[PDB]
Amino acid sequence: SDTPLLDQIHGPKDLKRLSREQLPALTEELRGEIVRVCSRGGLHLASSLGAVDIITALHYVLDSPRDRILFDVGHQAYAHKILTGRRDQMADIKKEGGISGFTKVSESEHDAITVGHASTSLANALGMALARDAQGKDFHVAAVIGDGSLTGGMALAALNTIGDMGRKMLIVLNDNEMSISENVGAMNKFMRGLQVQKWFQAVEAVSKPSVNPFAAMGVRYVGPVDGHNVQELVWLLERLVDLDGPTILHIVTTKGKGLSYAEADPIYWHGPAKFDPATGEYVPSSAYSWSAAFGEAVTEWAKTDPRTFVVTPAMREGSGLVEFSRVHPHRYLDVGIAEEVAVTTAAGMALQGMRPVVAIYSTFLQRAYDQVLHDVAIEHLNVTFCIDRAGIVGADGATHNGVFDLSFLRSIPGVRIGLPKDAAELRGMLKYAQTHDGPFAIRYPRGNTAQVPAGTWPDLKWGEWERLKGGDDVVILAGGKALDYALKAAEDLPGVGVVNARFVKPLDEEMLREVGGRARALITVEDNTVVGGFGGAVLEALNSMNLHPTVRVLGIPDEFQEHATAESVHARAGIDAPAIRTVLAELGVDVPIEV
Amino acid sequence: SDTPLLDQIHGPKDLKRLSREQLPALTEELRGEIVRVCSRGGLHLASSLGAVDIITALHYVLDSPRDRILFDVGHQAYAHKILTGRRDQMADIKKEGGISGFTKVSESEHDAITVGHASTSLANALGMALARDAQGKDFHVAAVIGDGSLTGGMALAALNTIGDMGRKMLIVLNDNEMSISENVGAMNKFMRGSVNPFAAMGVRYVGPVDGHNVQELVWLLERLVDLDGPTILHIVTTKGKGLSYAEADPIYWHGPAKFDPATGEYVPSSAYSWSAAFGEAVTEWAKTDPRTFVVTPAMREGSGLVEFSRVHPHRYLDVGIAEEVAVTTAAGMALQGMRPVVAIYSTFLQRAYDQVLHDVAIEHLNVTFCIDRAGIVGADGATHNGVFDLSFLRSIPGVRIGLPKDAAELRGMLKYAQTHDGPFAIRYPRGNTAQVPAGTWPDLKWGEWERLKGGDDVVILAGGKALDYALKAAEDLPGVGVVNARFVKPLDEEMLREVGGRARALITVEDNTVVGGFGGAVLEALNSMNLHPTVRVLGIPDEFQEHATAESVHARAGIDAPAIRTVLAELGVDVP
Ligand SMILES: COP(=O)(O)[C@](C)(O)c1sc(CCOP(=O)(O)OP(=O)(O)O)c(C)[n+]1Cc1cnc(C)nc1N
Ligand SMILES: COP(=O)(O)[C@](C)(O)c1sc(CCOP(=O)(O)OP(=O)(O)O)c(C)[n+]1Cc1cnc(C)nc1N
Ligand SMILES: [Mg+2]
Ligand SMILES: [Mg+2]
Ligand code: NA
Ligand code: NA
Repeated sequence: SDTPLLDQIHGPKDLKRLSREQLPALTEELRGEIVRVCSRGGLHLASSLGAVDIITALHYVLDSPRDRILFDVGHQAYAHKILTGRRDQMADIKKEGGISGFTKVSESEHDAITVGHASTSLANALGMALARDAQGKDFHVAAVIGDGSLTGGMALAALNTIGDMGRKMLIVLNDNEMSISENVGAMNKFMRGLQVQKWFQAVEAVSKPSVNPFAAMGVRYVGPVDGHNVQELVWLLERLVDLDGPTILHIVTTKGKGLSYAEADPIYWHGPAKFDPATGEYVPSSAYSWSAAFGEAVTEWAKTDPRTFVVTPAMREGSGLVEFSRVHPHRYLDVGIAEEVAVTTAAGMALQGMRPVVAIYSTFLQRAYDQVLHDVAIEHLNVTFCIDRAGIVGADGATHNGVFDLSFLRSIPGVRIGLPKDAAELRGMLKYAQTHDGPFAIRYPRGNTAQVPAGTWPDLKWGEWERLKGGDDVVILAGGKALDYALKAAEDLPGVGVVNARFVKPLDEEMLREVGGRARALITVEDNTVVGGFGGAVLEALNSMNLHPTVRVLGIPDEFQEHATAESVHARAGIDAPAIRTVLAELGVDVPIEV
Repeated sequence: SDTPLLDQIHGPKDLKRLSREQLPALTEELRGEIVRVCSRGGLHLASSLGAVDIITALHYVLDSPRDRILFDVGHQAYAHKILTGRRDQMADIKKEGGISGFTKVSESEHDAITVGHASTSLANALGMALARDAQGKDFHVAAVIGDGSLTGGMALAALNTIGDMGRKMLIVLNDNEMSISENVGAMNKFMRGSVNPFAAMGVRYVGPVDGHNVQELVWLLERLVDLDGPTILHIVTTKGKGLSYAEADPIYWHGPAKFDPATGEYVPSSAYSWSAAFGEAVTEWAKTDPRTFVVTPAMREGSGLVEFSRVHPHRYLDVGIAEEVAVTTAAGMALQGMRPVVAIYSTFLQRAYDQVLHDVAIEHLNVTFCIDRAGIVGADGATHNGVFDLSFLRSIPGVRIGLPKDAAELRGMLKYAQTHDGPFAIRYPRGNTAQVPAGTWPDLKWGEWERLKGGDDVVILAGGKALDYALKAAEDLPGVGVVNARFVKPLDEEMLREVGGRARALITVEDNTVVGGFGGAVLEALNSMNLHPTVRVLGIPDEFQEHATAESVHARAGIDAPAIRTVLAELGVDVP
């Protein structure tokens, strides 16, 4: 066996039987284990490699699950799961029926919070410490937060409250100067100039038998220290966790520590495809994503429109903006993991005559709901939202599935919503949004679409649908990914109409009135919750027109969807092509049988 | 005339004709003018009094509207409106058809941002500075933010980006140690006591300086506004400065009722608000439930928690103006076995949408939301009307939603929520309700409605404020049924099926947008049951509602009792 130490560790109690001098050897086994787990592709390799040493030290010193160790985001906690009885389950992590890619309360007593969205650890830790003190209990509360997650407003504000309440708790700042891209913000720049302190060999331990970046927060500050010296981290944690009041332990780590390729390019290796651990060679993504189609379109658009300015909250790579940031460096802004700041900054740009585009994932746009409503929509400002990862994202699970934007955006006055069927329609909607008054939202899924030639800029009338298949008996209304399912379902069914409902706000009132009055039954399909989304919009509009056709609303049920493939989620939610054919048969359509 | 200087000032151009030695006298005229404007009651007196001197200095030094002066919240900007051509309109501020109580872009070229929610000034200012630099322009950007607004996460994160970008802009920190209550947070504690509190932000820091020395502020502003990079000018002000009563009690005089400026005597609001009913109920409940813990984001007074904070000091938390922190902190409490209650206005709960969804609902945690100012709030206008919570909460899995018809039903819903698994939301309007005896704790079945008036021809479904309209509308109409639809999630599926199948027409009424709210929920449920009755969905239209009385908004939205009777007549009901 390659891992003699790890073979005997089934939980933190087994870990504590090791001597402090054996801990370096254990971190090497953990790093080799994480590399093998991630070699199949699609996992958070570089972040978990960087956090191996602090996670080992935390479980050696603290007594989970009696003590609570909280991970911000949770993508860096693979070593945590390996050390808490889930080593064998790492083979199926993020697979349907397997363990989650992040810490999850229902999965283990050792997982203190369910995370995926960033910056929630500090407020959660405060709540647990206040609950502990209210109950007269005496356990440790520790939170691990990265330098990227620290840029979030809810982390900065929670720290302000944490310093005010002054309760016992430990915050480990896992500082690797990386978010997904290089980290941004003034705090990241300030901490670059902080010198590393040596405590255990013991210069700093002798000095206290030099500035606090959080001095105004009233929090004890220790560091920066070497985040990969596991014995020194143990030594420090033993001497900090029992002190009065809150403490920030600032550690410095190398993202991807232990794998040379990952250390050299921590951006790609944040989430690598299938790779060879011995060579670092990986399977390239030869596909053409919606993200790439958007990036090509907006990079092209900004060449002739000097008012276009793109803002992302820390997702330059995911939203497809790498080339844009290089071609238009003076029209690009990364606000860090602060969706709230991205939207309101764009509002200010629009007030001064710019045409800002907020690139943002559907699940992360949830963080900026009030900024869209209050800061953009009240004055009907020229902010365009290009919303990636719309609908089910799959393996990332319930914390990341963007199945709510058709509901929460639709109830905001003046926010137009479009679903492009292909890259040409995406360009048509982007062109319309950048040349018309008020806010526009354009949402598209994780996945691929065909490339279109440069200079593809069709004119479309916002709010008009397009019929794609003839038929007046039963008509399917769907856009985007749901439309692909609908066209596939009706592929061999003449008389089943299919309408590209490419606009959710406004609806095509004229076409819906005609189709709703002439059809005996309608089917709406959406990659979104059935609650208050596109189907609800159709029912509201039909009711206003006093039309009462039979309507089958297909979408994601009112339940969070666990990690699985999007195809599996959609099959069980009942919106894929076989499920639509089943509904068509229920409505009396002559659907061929399989026997 | 008592205001010889102000009589000649119709804009910042006129203001600059004064000498620097005349500016102290001008601030006195401004303070007296603001006192008279607010003497009719219902306005933001103490905040605008405290900001008189910095606003005068800013308009004396800067060149609005070419330069952009941004106010956070905007409630402190009465002197700004008086100095920018709206002095005469101050008589009708917050009245229907008058000017807004906050700065509003459509109202004046001098109003750089439309505000009401706090902490948006810094991100807005950054966007304007980046837009200016991208266009090659050279005007000043200045933001005025209070110490309370600085506790918001979106202000702290925006400051982190502001320091990163390093663009020309001035941030005036208007520090009076007050929010509505006394301010909270570590920054407030730190600033009470030669160090730059924002050193890690990479921002130039000047102060603290006297926020009421108008000539010194002018002198300082002249030597700061043209410097490279962002600057924080930290000023210290007294909330209510200029009125002895307001300085002595800046909490009440933040928004005083009708008062006599010469005596300080004011009309005591002896009404029993929904806020007071909640405060009484939760203070009572926490005496026998040690797991109850109440969290507010800076609204101890408004949510009715003054007595609670005094009786249960060890079960009370004020997180400042950080709704996001309030909800996720409550989630952590629930994870450790507590029964937290988040007291929050509907409009401010919008700030915590992701925290409700991601941090509370995914693990179905024991957080109870007591949602005040639900529906139209009226005079505060579009930035404050809480008409979206029935829509955005409803699409979150596992979040139950109740609308209590009175204080007894509120206690029944609070009791249920604090003793059952998962998150619960209870929403009630600004306004009054009857007091109930101590020990009123009825048992109710969450999700079941209650019919209040017989009738099968047309049946009205409504809860809360909308139910009051519905009962009044059907007052003399036999055969018009009225159902207390006191639960929006879940709906009473059994009663909706029976009523939807037997009635010729239904009316839904809600103090909420018609888009995706209660009416939408009824239509979705009816469609799932393949029932197709005639339905009239009544609610707030898909348009922001300007400041007016709630009754006026409801009359024009079509949900008050006369409007419902008109719909009943359209449905064939014999209305006299
Ligand atoms: C699987 O998706 P993903 O992109 O890898 C993921 C896990 O979703 C993350 S991880 C991440 C970077 C976090 O940076 P840190 O410095 O905290 O962590 P690290 O350097 O990796 O140890 C961001 C921006 N997001 C995206 C993100 C953005 N905004 C919010 C509110 N939460 C997020 N979590
Ligand atoms: C008319 O309603 P209101 O209560 O007086 C009002 C204007 O709505 C305000 S004003 C306010 C206090 C602001 O404190 P500051 O220190 O910034 O200002 P100041 O001391 O008054 O000069 C709060 C918490 N809220 C409430 C509030 C809470 N949360 C958010 C996000 N925005 C708010 N604006
Ligand atoms: Mg990092
Ligand atoms: Mg203040
Ligand atoms: Na626009
Ligand atoms: Na509960």
